[PDB]
Amino acid sequence: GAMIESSTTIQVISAGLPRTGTKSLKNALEIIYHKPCYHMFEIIFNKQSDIIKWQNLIHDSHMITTPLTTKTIAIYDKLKELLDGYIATTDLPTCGFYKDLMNIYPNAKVLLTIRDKYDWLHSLRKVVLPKSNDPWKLKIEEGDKVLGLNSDFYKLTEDSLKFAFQKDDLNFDDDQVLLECYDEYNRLVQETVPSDRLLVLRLGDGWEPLCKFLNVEIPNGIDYPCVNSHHQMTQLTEQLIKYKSLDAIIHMFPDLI
Ligand SMILES: Nc1ncnc2c1ncn2[C@@H]1O[C@H](COP(=O)(O)O)[C@@H](OP(=O)(O)O)[C@H]1O
Ligand SMILES: CCN(CC)CCNc1ccc(CO)c2sc3ccccc3c(=O)c12
Repeated sequence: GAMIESSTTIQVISAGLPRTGTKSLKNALEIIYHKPCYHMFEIIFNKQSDIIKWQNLIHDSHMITTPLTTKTIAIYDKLKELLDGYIATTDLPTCGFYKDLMNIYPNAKVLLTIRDKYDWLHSLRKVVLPKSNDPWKLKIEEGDKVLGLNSDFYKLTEDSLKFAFQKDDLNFDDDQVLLECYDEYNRLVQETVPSDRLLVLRLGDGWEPLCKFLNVEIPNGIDYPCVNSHHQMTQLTEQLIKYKSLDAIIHMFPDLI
């Protein structure tokens, strides 16, 4: 196809929860658009200084009104500022703001990444939210310290998930609670977003439906990304602990990071 000059603004809002292929999707959008896509990894590796800013936004987000009041404009401006220079959003903490992002970026299209709820839960427990008594939790915390992630990071991740599920009293150790929130969250996205503006991507769907939805060619000779498996994250955590730095090992994780 012909090459056209794309605007550096949010063009794709992905409402999918972590462990549904968000990092692969982030990489896929960057291959298409040649500009950055937001993700929790963007905070971890490039934008740790914005942790407090995401926290402040969540703190004020209860004051959002779905016309537009004056308090919502202030919140919307901080969201737009946080995303300046990016062409898409995926993952926490952005995903729970999908409805507000649709208002801020009226010409952006919306994606929902989904998968089997039990596969999701098991992936979540291995990587990002182990049960409190799971010994692997202590390894995650040790690797996090190597990356410079402290208590404010843990607050932001939890608070952003509570915001996405619209539930402050969240028993993170309760599998049935989490599964119920996952199903209700995905149902609400599909009920909320007009179907002309939504594409639901199940894990493994690949380039095709995404590229058709976005009116772009499939990137020639590039396989759709497959990164961030729970096995690969376990290796990343163990390698961070072993070497005590990211830069000692980053060349071993060329696409994940
Ligand atoms: N192209 C692809 N095909 C199949 N699964 C994929 C994929 N890209 C990512 N995944 C899976 O999506 C999960 C990562 O999601 P996220 O990046 O949102 O955390 C991992 O699940 P598992 O932990 O079950 O392996 C990973 O294996
Ligand atoms: C050594 C491993 N370290 C660094 C890589 C894990 C860093 N942690 C996270 C990474 C990515 C994501 C979402 O992509 C989440 S989401 C979430 C949601 C609720 C609670 C915690 C988390 C969470 O801790 C996390």
